[PDB]
Amino acid sequence: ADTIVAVELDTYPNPSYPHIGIDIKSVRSKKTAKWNMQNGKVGTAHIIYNSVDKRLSAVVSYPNADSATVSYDVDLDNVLPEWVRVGLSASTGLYKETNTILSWSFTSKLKSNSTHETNALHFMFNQFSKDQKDLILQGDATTGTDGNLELTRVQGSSVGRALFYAPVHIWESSAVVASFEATFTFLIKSPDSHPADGIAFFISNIDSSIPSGSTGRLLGLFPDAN
Amino acid sequence: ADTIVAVELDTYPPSYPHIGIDIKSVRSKKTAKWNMQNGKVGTAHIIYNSVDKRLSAVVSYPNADSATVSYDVDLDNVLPEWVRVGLSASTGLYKETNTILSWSFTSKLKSNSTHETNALHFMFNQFSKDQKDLILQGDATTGTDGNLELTRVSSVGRALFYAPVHIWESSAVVASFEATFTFLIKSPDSHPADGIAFFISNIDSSIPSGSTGRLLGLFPDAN
Amino acid sequence: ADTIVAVELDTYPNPSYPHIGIDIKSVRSKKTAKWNMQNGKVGTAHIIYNSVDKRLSAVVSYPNADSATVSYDVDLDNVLPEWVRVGLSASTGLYKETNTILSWSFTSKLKSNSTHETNALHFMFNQFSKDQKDLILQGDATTGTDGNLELTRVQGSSVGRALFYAPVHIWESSAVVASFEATFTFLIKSPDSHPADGIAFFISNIDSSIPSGSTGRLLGLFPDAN
Amino acid sequence: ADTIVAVELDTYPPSYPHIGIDIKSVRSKKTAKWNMQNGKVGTAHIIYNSVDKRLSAVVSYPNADSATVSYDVDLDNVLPEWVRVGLSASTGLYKETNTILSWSFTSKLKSNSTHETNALHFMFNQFSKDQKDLILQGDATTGTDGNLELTRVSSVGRALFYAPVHIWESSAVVASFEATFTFLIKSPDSHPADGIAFFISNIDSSIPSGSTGRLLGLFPDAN
Ligand SMILES: [Mn+2]
Ligand SMILES: [Mn+2]
Ligand SMILES: [Mn+2]
Ligand SMILES: [Mn+2]
Ligand SMILES: [Mn+2]
Ligand SMILES: [Mn+2]
Ligand SMILES: [Mn+2]
Ligand SMILES: [Mn+2]
Repeated sequence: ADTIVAVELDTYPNPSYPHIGIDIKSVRSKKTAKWNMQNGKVGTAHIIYNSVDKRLSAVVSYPNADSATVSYDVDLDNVLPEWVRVGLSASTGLYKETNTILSWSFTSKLKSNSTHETNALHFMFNQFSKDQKDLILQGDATTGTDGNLELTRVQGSSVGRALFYAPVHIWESSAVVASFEATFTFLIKSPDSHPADGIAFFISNIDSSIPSGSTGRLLGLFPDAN
Repeated sequence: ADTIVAVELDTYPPSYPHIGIDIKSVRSKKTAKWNMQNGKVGTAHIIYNSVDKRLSAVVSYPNADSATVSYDVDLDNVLPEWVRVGLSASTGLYKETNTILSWSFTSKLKSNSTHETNALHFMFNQFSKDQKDLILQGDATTGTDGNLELTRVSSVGRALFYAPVHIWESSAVVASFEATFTFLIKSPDSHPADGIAFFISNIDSSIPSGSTGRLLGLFPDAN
Repeated sequence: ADTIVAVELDTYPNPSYPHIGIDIKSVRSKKTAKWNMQNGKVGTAHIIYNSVDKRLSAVVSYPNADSATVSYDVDLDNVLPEWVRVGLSASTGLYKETNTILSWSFTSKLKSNSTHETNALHFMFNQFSKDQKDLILQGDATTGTDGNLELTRVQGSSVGRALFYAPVHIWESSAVVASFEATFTFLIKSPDSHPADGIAFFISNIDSSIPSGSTGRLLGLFPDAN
Repeated sequence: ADTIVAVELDTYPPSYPHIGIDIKSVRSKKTAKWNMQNGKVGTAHIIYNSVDKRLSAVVSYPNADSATVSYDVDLDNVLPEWVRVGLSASTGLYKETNTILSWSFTSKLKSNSTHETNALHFMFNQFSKDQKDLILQGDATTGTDGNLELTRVSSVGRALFYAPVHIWESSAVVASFEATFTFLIKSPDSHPADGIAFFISNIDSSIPSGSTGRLLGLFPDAN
């Protein structure tokens, strides 16, 4: 299977409450935190990591609201391949709901032992268009809808994904400090008062694709909840 | 053929080394005298913005001269909406190298609405053996000293960034890009025929047949 | 007097219409363009310059609207001192109105002839606070009001200014390419249908202060319309 | 006294050269063994973010070792809201230099609302004679090779950035900073007593009386 490191936001029953979690190759989060999923409101996720601290951290917030944060000491050099692809995933249950990404930005940096040796990548979407050639859209994912990214069909069990086209060089054996930082504003709107949903920022192998039966709780990242 | 907009640095015998702006033709739309310094590391600065509709480049060497060349052009009319950026190089009958020590790019689409910036930005300061985010064409290679060797070390090589770039948009108030790269042309011969170039092309541009020498690996014919 | 290079947006009668203009040491713009001042709506100004082109350019736009642009070939090396301070200015006439700056960002870069020799400065305000120590507030200018910058009193003839604390190194004799880029979102709200107002992004000597009698058409930048 | 948070690199005889994190005291809260390489250019990387509340530094030399030292600390409780950042240095009885070749900083305040980022970012790659955006204290100077000479070329010098920095805010979901600088300590003596440090202090911090030698120009007494 694919190598997945993710930061999911799910409201599925399958802890008995909405949470934010850090998944290292398994849907069974290595660490979680209570999340107050606010239907209709726009939320913001901040994911960060640096090779010095070897600590992955995320923070989800809503305006005038709470903020769920979850960290996990992990050396991605041991988990992920050298070259990866980053993305966003989403899955819907039996509920009518949307997983709209309003914005998305990423920054990766490899700093070598030598002088002025920085290597970086940085994309920043604040408006998706109909023909977004720099995004690999998988599943029921689409663009252009209000200049937004619709991960799940805009709905009865839907799984969508959107990874950036260019492969990302997460780590290097010669780097003194490698680090990344992602951010995205979402909006989960559902008519139902308590929908089962799930978004996630994931890092995977350059050729990761939706596993068969990765629906619902599997977030489109895992083929089974092993 | 492919749609090419380039900023070349050639020493192929106007009757002298120059820096030029090519719009779909190897016959530069505008040039400037360039003092090609063999062995020394040079720096190219290419810039453009939709407001000014003026493409400009500046090549310099440390403690040296600086050739600059600008050209009023609306790339919205020349280039497709989605492109791929890159570096090209070709050698003549001479023993020489076209080593890219560094390369960075920045593209920005600013919409009419509030806080609506879209951007892309890569920065190579050290190329590795397996550079998956670069499409290497021709005799181009990586890892050699953590550098990019465009030509074989009559050679022709290319290196384009993997992700397609969104140069323009009909809804943007201001689109702009900025590239920079440090080169080093070393040749045993005192007066070699060489040529590097920063080019913007269609996402699927490939080395045209017979685009050797003066054609810079960008054009199939000068006519 | 002070050395002023500015990009003003005025609706004063004193051409016979609202315009956007480039001022080089004189209130009498060196170049202007028709501006459709939209009362109540938030506008965005984009000012840019680079030593290669020696061309100053500005672009003002409103959402779903028009866009006034004005350029002017000028070598700031000959006009401005090496070290300057950047800022925003505003003045009100006999009208009740506001000059609210919602955001402001600047980027200055000095690139030398040598390798990897970039020098830069970059600030970005998206929310002003009550105690904004990194801003020199002159005139009736204030902060904190909604986390915004109120240039003119929030009004019967008011002149305010706000310059960044750190001096900016615009040019250098040893640089191959110097360049700057500023952006700011404004909002001019007036009860009157046709108010006389004026905002401006200005570059001046590190110790520039509101000239005596620089009210109204003088934009708080010039002591007299010479 | 002033409020000082610093990341020092001293060779003043623990009984060996080290890299340390000082929170209001010269007696480091955490240290690590540092192989001070005389003559060679080193690079310090200091980072911090409000989520992790962990200050970390990493010092390296080309083709060399790398000393790293981290310390869990909430700067919201230590530092004032508005500060000034800088570099400090002190020499012992030895003939030596404390040359800063480059220096860059980035501070970011991200609010709970949408697209609410506030940032500051300076980047010196070449200091000039009249560097108006730097507050030079002590024997500190600029222009020498387009470099920053902290100590006299028992010296003590400092260089803080002019604009006050807004480290934290009560309304921010995530605040963070990142500094980097390349130094070069050259000494004729094989084992000199020296010390550089990146420090964060109150906007009006000045060299304390008798903050020489081991005190790094930051503290008036070690007690
Ligand atoms: Mn879960
Ligand atoms: Mn590892
Ligand atoms: Mn030519
Ligand atoms: Mn056009
Ligand atoms: Mn006017
Ligand atoms: Mn000049
Ligand atoms: Mn110590
Ligand atoms: Mn605190």
